[PDB]
Amino acid sequence: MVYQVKDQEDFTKQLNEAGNKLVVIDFYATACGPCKMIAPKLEELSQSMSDVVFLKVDVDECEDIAQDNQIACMPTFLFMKNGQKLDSLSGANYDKLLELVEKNK
Amino acid sequence: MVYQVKDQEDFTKQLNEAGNKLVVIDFYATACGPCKMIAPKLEELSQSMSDVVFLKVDVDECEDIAQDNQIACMPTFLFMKNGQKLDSLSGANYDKLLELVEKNK
Repeated sequence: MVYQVKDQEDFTKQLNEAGNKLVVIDFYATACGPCKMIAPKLEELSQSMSDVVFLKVDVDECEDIAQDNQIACMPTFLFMKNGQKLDSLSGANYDKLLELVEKNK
Repeated sequence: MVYQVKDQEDFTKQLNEAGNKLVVIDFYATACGPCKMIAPKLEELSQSMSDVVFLKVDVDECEDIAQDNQIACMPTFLFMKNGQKLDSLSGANYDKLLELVEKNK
């Protein structure tokens, strides 16, 4: 499942739960075409990679976090581990998403 | 101004009319917050940099053009000159857009 981050303190909450695991955060928007296109594949990825934590952030609801992360288009995938930023992917490029999960898990 | 490309035939025509000028193409969508956010700044850029050709392509109307260019989120800026792809920018990052215009002008 892709758990939706409700706020900044729920955000930090989840990066701790994640412990040592790679964390993938989908920064998305409600009516966003590419976001809807990749969403089912991301759900599928979260169910097949149970040692990776998948989160999502509504940039309309969490402008705080989105601007903190200089999100410039949606979806943007942020890759994090132990609180550090490992990489980012701007856009719904499924194969690049797969490569980055493989590279960083 | 930022001229809206109507179809593939119009896209080729505008690229030809540009001669050897740099062409910057904004692939945008209607339901796209970041596209709206940068739209006025792109318009003002097209006025200041009158020796660069600025075009825009609505990816919902020109799906095959968007697919040909592997557009993965919006806005994406494609930089072209003499029929050659020079650069791509995924997202509404105004300072990056300025840097890439200067680099490729």
